[PDB]
Amino acid sequence: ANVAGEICTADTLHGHALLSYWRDDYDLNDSHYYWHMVYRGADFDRHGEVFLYVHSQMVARYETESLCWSLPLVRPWNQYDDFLENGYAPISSLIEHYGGYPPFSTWYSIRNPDMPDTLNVTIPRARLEEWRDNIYA
Amino acid sequence: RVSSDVRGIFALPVQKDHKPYNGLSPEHLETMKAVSLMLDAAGPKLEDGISKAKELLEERINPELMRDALGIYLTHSKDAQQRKIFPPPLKNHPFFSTKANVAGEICTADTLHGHALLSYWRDDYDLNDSHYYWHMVYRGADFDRHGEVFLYVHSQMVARYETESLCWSLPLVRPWNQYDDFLENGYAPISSLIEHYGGYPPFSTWYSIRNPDMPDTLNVTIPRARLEEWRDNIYAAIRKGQFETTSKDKPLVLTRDNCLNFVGGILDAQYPSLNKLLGGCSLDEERYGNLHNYGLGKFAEMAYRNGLTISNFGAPRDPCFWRWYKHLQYYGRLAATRYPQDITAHRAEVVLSNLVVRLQDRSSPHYLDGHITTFLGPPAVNFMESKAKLGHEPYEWNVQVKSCRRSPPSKENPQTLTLRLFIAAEDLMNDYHSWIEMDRATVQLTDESAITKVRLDTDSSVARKMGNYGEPDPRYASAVFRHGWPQNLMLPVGKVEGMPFVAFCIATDDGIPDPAPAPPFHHYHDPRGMGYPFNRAWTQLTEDSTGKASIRTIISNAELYPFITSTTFKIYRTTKF
Amino acid sequence: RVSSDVRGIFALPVQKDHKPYNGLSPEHLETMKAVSLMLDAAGPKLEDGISKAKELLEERINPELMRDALGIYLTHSKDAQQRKIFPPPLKNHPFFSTKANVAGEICTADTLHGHALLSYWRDDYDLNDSHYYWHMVYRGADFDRHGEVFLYVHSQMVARYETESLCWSLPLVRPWNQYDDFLENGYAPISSLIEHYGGYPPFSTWYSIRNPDMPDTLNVTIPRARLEEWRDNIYAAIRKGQFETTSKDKPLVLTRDNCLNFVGGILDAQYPSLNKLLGGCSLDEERYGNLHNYGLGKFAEMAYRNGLTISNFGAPRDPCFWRWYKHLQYYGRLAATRYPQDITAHRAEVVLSNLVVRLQDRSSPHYLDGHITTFLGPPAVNFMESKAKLGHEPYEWNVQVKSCRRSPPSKENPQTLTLRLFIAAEDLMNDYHSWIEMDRATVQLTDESAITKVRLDTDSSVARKMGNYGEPDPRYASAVFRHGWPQNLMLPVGKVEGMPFVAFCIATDDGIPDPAPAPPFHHYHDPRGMGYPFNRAWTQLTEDSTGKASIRTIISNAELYPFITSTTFKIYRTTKF
Repeated sequence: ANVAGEICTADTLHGHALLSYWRDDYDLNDSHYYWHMVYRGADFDRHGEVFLYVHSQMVARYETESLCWSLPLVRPWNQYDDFLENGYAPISSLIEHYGGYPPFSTWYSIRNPDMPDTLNVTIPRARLEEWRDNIYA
Repeated sequence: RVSSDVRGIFALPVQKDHKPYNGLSPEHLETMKAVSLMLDAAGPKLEDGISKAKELLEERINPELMRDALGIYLTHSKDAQQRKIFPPPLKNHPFFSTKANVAGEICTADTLHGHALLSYWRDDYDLNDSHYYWHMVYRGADFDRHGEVFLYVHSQMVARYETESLCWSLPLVRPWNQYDDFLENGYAPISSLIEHYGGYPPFSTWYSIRNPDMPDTLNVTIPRARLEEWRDNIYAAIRKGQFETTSKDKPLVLTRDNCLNFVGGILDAQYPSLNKLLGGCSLDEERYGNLHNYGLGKFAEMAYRNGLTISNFGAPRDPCFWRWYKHLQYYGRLAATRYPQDITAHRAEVVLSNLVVRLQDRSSPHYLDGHITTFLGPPAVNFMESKAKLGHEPYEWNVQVKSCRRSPPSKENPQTLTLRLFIAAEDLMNDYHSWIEMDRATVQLTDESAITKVRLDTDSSVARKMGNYGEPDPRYASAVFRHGWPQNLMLPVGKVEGMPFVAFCIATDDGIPDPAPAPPFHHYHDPRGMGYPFNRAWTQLTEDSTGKASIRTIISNAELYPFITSTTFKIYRTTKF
Repeated sequence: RVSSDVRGIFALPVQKDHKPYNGLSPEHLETMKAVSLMLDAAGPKLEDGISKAKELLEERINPELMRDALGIYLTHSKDAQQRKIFPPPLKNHPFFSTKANVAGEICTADTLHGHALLSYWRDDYDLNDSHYYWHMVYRGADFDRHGEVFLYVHSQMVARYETESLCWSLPLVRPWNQYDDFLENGYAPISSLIEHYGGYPPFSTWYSIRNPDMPDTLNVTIPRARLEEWRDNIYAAIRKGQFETTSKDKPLVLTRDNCLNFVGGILDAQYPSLNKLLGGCSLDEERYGNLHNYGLGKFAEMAYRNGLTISNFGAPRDPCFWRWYKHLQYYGRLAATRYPQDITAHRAEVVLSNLVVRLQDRSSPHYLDGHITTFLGPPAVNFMESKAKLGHEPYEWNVQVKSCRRSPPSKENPQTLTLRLFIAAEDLMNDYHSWIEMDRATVQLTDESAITKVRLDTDSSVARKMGNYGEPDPRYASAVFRHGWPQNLMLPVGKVEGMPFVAFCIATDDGIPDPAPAPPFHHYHDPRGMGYPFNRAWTQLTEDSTGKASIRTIISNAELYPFITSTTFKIYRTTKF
């Protein structure tokens, strides 16, 4: 019935919260949404090239947008035992359907105990790191 | 069909043929009021007023003018009151509608300066709906104390606003004491409202003489210097202790008892009411003028840009009005220290102890007395709110009362006293005017033994008896107090770590109460003056010769003032997504 | 050995047997002044005063008292002036020494609130040394315009402080207009100074009556209410246009000409000087009191903690005094709008055009007229500075002047006029009192043709003629203007992106100058009143009936006011490590 807006408060305005206008942009989100429908179809040779380029190109824009407000550059998720120190909450209208995570959330080392095996195959952090190490090598 | 006539009228849009209206112009308010009386003059029943209204409307009277007139009319109609027919929710106002997409607020590094963070509090729907009804209540013509109420309500919302400011560690408000001042932050109504009226840029000011681009049909020229003169004269009168009358040597002499009513009354140009006390004499309206309402008019004039109807709408939303409200509060400070009062003069023969402010739910395993909780949830954007919707977990206060009366109270001869509860941010505690009223409650004793009186938040004499967004409360079908303080704003927001406040409770003997004024003025009836005992300076402090005495020492002195008690508590801020 | 006697005296430490002294108490200042006169009474030569001084010192008179007395004495001794013997640099003051390690400032997230960033400006050594000498200059007893100078200097430093505030986007100052106000940020002297005196916590206030823990030997009880009454009476008098005399019906009538001198004079309790103009009558000192100096006394009293000698030291460093200075400025605003002045009344018969503010070095390949530069370098911690040392690249201004006089000027009959230069932050431009004086310069014409007058920054009539830290300037061995405005602070700091300001230049005919007052009062001699033409309201605006007129419109109207011109320029902020 009521339209819930965003909680813009001194408590919620940390990290890259100001960039919310850019990340929540409807047309970015609708574009991204269709992109995956486009991408996930099976002539076209260069899936990997496109994958890397599109993602690198949106990072360059996101980071540049960050600099405009004099905010820090993004810390890449290069170390998989890293913390997400700011935590995240979807805009209030979306909180009904899914949630965020608190400050200093991390990957689960092995698995989420409270997440049923029917949703989620156990892939421990170490297993992903090994793949990463091998692609590096 | 009476109720849908009323909604139909309040929905009427201002069109381009309508004579322009300025709901913040004293001249236009005079006209509006006569039209309101016109409605009253059409007969004893509602359908009479509404017939006159329809008639005037199709004669093309301005609908905004009509909304103000009809609002007052309904509020003070005995027929409407008994038929429980009310002016509509603020939500029905034309400005709460477009002309497809719901525009939210621009929260940006560029727009987050000054007191922008407090937008959640100033845009609060229920504060705004309460304020909106308050003016309908106030603008009706038994009720004696318009000036006292005017000053108290405005001073009390300033104390709360300023305290709310301190919670976020923002600066205190600069009062609009100097009329050549700048508004350095500028203001933009929340995007949904920008359609119907605008704000003003950074470093806007009053116009020295007038807005050149504002038609004379909206706005009588009142130069800044003219307002300053009125101010200077009210200043001078308060210090001298008299307001000059039209007749040379019969000044109205200010007294401890009448100072706030008169100072407040004159600020709001209530010369007809105040004059009825001067035994055939008239207050000099040329000397003291109409400072409050012409003052508001200057902010309207400042904001008017390149006539178009101006609605008295959304004043609490705008930071410039809080600077004016704190200026109003200044007159209260002047009068209050000029006419001190004995803090013992109306003591109840009772000993107070053990004052506590607590959560109602005491189940938490970390629970303590004196640790209570607020939360910031999502604003309701369709109800014109921004940044957050404040609320608090249910609280209660209690206090221990034991009689002290020479004859033991009995079921045959009860002791009746009144408990008055105030809180203050610990830093502001020694300023009388920083004390926030939280409750006023009658206690009746029939024994020698100590009782514990308990009061819920939702029973507070100060509170508006509605849920969020004007949802009704079953328990309070009779006395809704629509123009009271919103329950969700009763507590200052506090700090995440828990902000220290002080609770103060005084027990007074108020004698036998005279009958409360008729609706809708029955909420502001107090033998002691609104905001007692913080509404005048205390003689125990003004006459202190040691220099040691403060509000803090007195309210910590259980020995010498047993009918007063105080206790510290903390308010903790929370976010609920 | 005269010079080393003086340094020896100024170095003398207050010891525990010395009778306590309060350099901010009016009672103690009276004593200090008599002691200063005592020094003067010992003879016509310096060695006379210094002999008396030594004598009094070994009689154990308080050394801080002596420093103030000796300072005034030296400043106004004709012997000392001609012998170029001066009161010592502020750097020699005992507080500029320990009792091993040099303590810097605590710059922390906890300590960076309010206006803490402006510390570089308030702690500036040369501002502080200038202010320190100014009081020695001012406190000497021909010179007529103490009150005018008092108000102007304080209003002019407030305009600069507030403008400096805007450059960092900080709030404007809340004036100390309400005496029951809080100081919500609290203050701590830079760590090197904390040894000799302390600050005060957040939300400190005046004491209502007195500091209980402050001995009566330092501090006469002046309750807050007593100061408010004085304030109220000065307010009332300004509006009424008279100050009451001791004799019932001979009030001193305020005039356009005398208002600031009298308002300023009374604020500073200069009843002996002001009374010499009332033809056998006396101003009512009971009604108007000594508000400025007792006011300063209340901040000293507020800051005094658990007697010990109190030095009048470092007032500009403390944010509470800027709130008092802006309160002083308020009296100036009241008087100024009450007695407007004709902006054409003293026009020079001249046409001004082409006003420019520029760098002196125009070699840069991105160079433009109207783009000038400030820098923030390291503070000199040993000179009690913090956060930065402001400075600016060398600038100049120039303007085009062409005669308009009926007889063409000639070498036989020159036209002499005075050019008056002011700047203002573009946002504050329509406030008279926000205009900052930058220069005043005589021009002599001998032809019909246009000249371009050029003025360097370092020749400014407003500026202190010293390098940083009181280093002398060869070119200005005679007129050092030690108590003038520091050259390094002449420009508001500006913004990195270049902050917009407006330059204003008026040409006046000042007639034939009367002889300038004797040293050390020769810097404040102006036929028009200090800060002209921004020192009173303009009649062109107070009498405007259109509502269109502002300072901005007038100073942009080359047609109607050809003897005024204005131009925009930008100040760019820089850091030099």
